[PDB]
Amino acid sequence: KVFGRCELAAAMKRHGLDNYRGYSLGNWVCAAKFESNFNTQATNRNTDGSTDYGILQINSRWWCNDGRTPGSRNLCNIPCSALLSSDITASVNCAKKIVSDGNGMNAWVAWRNRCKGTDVQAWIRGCRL
Ligand SMILES: [Cl-]
Repeated sequence: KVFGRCELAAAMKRHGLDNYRGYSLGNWVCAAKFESNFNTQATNRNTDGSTDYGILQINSRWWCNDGRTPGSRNLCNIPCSALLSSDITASVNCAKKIVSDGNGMNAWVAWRNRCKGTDVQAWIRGCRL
């Protein structure tokens, strides 16, 4: 499913991402826009052979199992396909583990290069939250 901007903001708020580990909602909406264009079904293969899945592009080397990433962990204990659902619960729950790992939202390259240090509240302006 392709979310609208405010529809995803509201879904993220309901699943407890707003100010999670100090990152306001706009940071999460900006990261999803630039990682997946708000498409839950987005995938992209990396040179190391791992793949990134779903609205927040969560990687199979560490976080999920896709059966084709040798030596990977599965720290979120889920098949990577669960991250492609129209229900973002599994992606949110795994993103809370990633953001708690030490580097905060710098784990998401698009957030660090396109959202960090910008006016991220713009991403939630206008929405009924
Ligand atoms: Cl980037």
